[PDB]
Amino acid sequence: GYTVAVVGATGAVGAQMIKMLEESTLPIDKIRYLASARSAGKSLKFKDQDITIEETTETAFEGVDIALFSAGSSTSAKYAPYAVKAGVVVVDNTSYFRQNPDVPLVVPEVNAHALDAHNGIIACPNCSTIQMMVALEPVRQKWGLDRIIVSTYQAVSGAGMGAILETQRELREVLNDGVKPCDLHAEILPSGGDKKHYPIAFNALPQIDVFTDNDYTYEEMKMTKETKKIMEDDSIAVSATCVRIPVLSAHSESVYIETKEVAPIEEVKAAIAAFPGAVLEDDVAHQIYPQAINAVGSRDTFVGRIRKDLDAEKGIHMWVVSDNLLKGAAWNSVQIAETLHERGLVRPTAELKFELKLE
Amino acid sequence: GYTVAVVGATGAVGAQMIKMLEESTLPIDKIRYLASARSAGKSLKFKDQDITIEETTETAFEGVDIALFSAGSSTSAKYAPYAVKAGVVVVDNTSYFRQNPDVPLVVPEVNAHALDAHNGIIACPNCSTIQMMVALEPVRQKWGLDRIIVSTYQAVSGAGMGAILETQRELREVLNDGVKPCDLHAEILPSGGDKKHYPIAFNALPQIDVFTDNDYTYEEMKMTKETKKIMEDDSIAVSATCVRIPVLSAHSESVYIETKEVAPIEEVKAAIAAFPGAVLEDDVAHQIYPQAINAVGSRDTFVGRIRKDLDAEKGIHMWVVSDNLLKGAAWNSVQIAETLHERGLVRPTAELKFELK
Ligand SMILES: NC(=O)c1ccc[n+]([C@@H]2O[C@H](COP(=O)([O-])OP(=O)(O)OC[C@H]3O[C@@H](n4cnc5c(N)ncnc54)[C@H](OP(=O)(O)O)[C@@H]3O)[C@@H](O)[C@H]2O)c1
Ligand SMILES: NC(=O)c1ccc[n+]([C@@H]2O[C@H](COP(=O)([O-])OP(=O)(O)OC[C@H]3O[C@@H](n4cnc5c(N)ncnc54)[C@H](OP(=O)(O)O)[C@@H]3O)[C@@H](O)[C@H]2O)c1
Ligand SMILES: Nc1cc(C(=O)O)ccc1C(=O)O
Ligand code: NA
Repeated sequence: GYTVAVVGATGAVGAQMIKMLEESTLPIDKIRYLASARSAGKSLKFKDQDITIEETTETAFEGVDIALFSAGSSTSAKYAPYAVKAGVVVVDNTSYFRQNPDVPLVVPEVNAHALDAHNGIIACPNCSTIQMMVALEPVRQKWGLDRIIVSTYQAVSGAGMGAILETQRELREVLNDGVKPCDLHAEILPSGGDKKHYPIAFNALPQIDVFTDNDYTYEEMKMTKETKKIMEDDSIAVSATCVRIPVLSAHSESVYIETKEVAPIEEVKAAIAAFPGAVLEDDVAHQIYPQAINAVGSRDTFVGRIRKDLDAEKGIHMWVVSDNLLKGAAWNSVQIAETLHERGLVRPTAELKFELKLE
Repeated sequence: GYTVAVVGATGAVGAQMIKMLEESTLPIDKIRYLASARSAGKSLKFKDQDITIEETTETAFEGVDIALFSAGSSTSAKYAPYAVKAGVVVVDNTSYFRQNPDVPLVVPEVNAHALDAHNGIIACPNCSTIQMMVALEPVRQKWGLDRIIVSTYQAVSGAGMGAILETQRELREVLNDGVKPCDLHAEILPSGGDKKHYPIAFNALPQIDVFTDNDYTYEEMKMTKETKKIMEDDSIAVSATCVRIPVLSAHSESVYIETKEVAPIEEVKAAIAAFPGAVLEDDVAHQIYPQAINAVGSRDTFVGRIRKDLDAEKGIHMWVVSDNLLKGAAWNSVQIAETLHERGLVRPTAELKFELK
């Protein structure tokens, strides 16, 4: 079996990494939980076992076979290259390594083939990108993709445990204390790192991550760039609007595509139904469509409201929902580790291709 | 001055109709509040005066100059034609008369000219359409519009007083009693009249109104058909996805357009800023963009996140927010009434074009 380390074990994604590993088929001989100095020495369960949390350091990875990182980009930048140097295979949930040509950016149902040539780091894409890829890959395979326009409806757990707590607190102040949403004080959302913070309670914030120099946010540009890499087609036009709404878990997306060939809607429904990891929930006569509250706790990606554009011959609209902590993060990561195991790819990488940041 | 009647005075829109009338310049000599039989006899304020609510009937409109209807499509279908026969000018918030070619479908900043030929009924468009029209008209004027794709983020007050209470109760049950959202009981949302009801707490429901034959909902199809009528151009391609989210007041919209000619983004921002009823809130360097919570209580429509598409030469994205009970309903109606006053259009219609009953 394997020694598996979870880096960022105490966070929103980490708690789901634990759950997904507890439910995994991976043969695990030893579990280690790593986080910051803040959590070092505390205890968390793995099944019935008590695991002492360790501070993440450059020397923490000896004997580790697989390390799952979900502790922020700076933590992956600082420590994943040392883990690789030590002989680990890293599955990274952060954005840091996603666009590195030496790093596979993987959704196992879409581009598992990319895992074979890994160099010790496999990156999980952005949560909003992953579920979109599950929905759209079966369509691309049969009718091609020319462009995508997507507007997202993103849950706050996307921004971490602090953001969940902020949202719950804000809602309680409004609903129990009678505070006006405009009078709420926020510390984290829309973006922990940015300069100004706004209430999410009873609001919709059209900012996820920070702004880039083209006036799209980093979240929007990640959807664009990650789609192109995952589908191995730079010619797919993708523009996004990413919005935070008052949902704790599960992202929803209004997705418009134009295909290369006309894709009959009944065939599109069938293709998605048949695609691993995607579930068709589309029966408007009985008001059946994906819903965030129904998707929570499931590894599947749910697709419905599928219909042709009213004017563009090759245009199709749909609604895509998945638990952003599961398929959008921890489940994609554990699924990657399981796929690495299936393919005999859990072993050290001889040549280091990633800069060491702590020399 | 005028005798003004508010039909549906007790509802979500009705309450805001009262507020907009209280704050109006309209010369009002007499105000009357009308609702259903179960509200008759109750008292409701107009400024400091106490107004006794009356039951809406076929005979209730004698001596009324202007009637603002916000009491459900059934109530407008039933009583609006009797109001017209009685010499009233009706401004209707319902969907009932919107697609009747004898009825102007008006956003005053966009198509006030359509008021001149009214036949006693003027229809207010759907809330989600109105704010989109305010944002897009200044762009259309300068560079034209080829197509629109919109995804909405609609507040629960759009579905009436009951939907607000249901939303608040559901959120309390989750936050205070630890109920899982998927286990909540719902009676109204997504659509009061439809067969099944779902929780909105911590959810996003991609259904507003009921489904039509083409698998778009009536709300989505209204955005399509109403846009074409208001902008007087059936060639504009419009497809919508309309979604309810856990917001009490103010609708937000992610709007994509392609113009007929390339519209430089700085000029687009300037054109929107200069357009009556639209306010530019777009300064990403300081994280400035329209927000539902900031728009509540304002008659203005706020536009930001304006940026060109990453690939389509003529494509532009933006974010549009307005209070759905104000510009989306009660303010659009009162603004129509003020515009009718300005234009000398508050008078009986000689020829009746609307079937009684
Ligand atoms: N949430 C999502 O839907 C989502 C989806 C895809 C990807 N991701 C990515 O996954 C990562 C984790 O996000 P989250 O939502 O789980 O955040 P979170 O709840 O705020 O948790 C952050 C975690 O990072 C750890 N950490 C912080 N600084 C550290 C350091 N210097 N060394 C080691 N550990 C450190 C924290 O440990 P302490 O408790 O000791 O502070 C905690 O375990 C982020 O990079 C995020 O971009 C998140
Ligand atoms: N809410 C919005 O953002 C929005 C936007 C645009 C248009 N609209 C339209 O405006 C209308 C009202 O919506 P709302 O949200 O204000 O609904 P609401 O809160 O449920 O209020 C319904 C109102 O209609 C009255 N009513 C019901 N049946 C009646 C009858 N038979 N005769 C006279 N009055 C009757 C009710 O009076 P009682 O109290 O006596 O029952 C109440 O005043 C609807 O047609 C809706 O489509 C709403
Ligand atoms: N800003 C984010 C970035 C990522 C990522 O790229 O890992 C995941 C979630 C969020 C969020 O805040 O919802
Ligand atoms: Na203006």
